[PDB]
Amino acid sequence: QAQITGRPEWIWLALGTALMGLGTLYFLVKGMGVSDPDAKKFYAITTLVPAIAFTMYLSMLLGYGLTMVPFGGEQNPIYWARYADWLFTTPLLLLDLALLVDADQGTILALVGADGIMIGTGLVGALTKVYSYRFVWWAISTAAMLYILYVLFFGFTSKAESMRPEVASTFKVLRNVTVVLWSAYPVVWLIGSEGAGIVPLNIETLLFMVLDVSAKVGFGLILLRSRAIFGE
Ligand SMILES: *C/C=C(C)/C=C/C=C(C)/C=C/C1=C(C)CCCC1(C)C
Repeated sequence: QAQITGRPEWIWLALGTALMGLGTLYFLVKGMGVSDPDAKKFYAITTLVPAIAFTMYLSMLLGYGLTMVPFGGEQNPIYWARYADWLFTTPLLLLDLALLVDADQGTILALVGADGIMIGTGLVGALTKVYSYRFVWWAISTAAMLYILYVLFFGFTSKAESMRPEVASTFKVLRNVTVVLWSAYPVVWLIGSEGAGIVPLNIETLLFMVLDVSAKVGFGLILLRSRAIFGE
């Protein structure tokens, strides 16, 4: 019965793998030249996030990143490999924006640590047997998310507006893309296999695939095609 997996969403997973991989190879066979030590950081950071995502999407495709969790009434398919990805992916995405706005080490740590809680709490939620409690973890995860998005929006903007026109402009486009994409994750989770079965794992997988590739490669293509602070 149970929210069928290991087979339907294979195309989505495979397609995720393809885009992440090509996006990786792209950022690689583009960062060939790049002298500027500042620009060097952005290329490095932004190339690892596709590579992490490639590794993890492969595991889901090949089955390894799938597991079964007892909840609600049945044997529920869960892709923990998402949290393995996101654990390192989402802090690096933050580090790009931190570096771009030259944020204080204080905020950076507060940020990365908070992101740590967001994903960790998410995984605890995803694997929690007791149905009712999954939403306790979702709420906490969403609090960690909205905190991060707050400092990005109401914080990092002001600091950005004081940099260079290019930096303020570039940060803002990214800030927009980030706030929007990130805010989708708790929604698609809550309606998906992982929470209330409004929407099947099949669509849950597809939504996350589109969101993920946008938040890795789409995000990266805004950044690595602009003036990356002093550098290019
Ligand atoms: C490339 C992947 C990205 C940018 C992933 C972002 C992930 C989040 C913003 C996750 C948020 C979550 C919630 C707020 C609730 C349920 C648990 C999470 C981790 C899925």
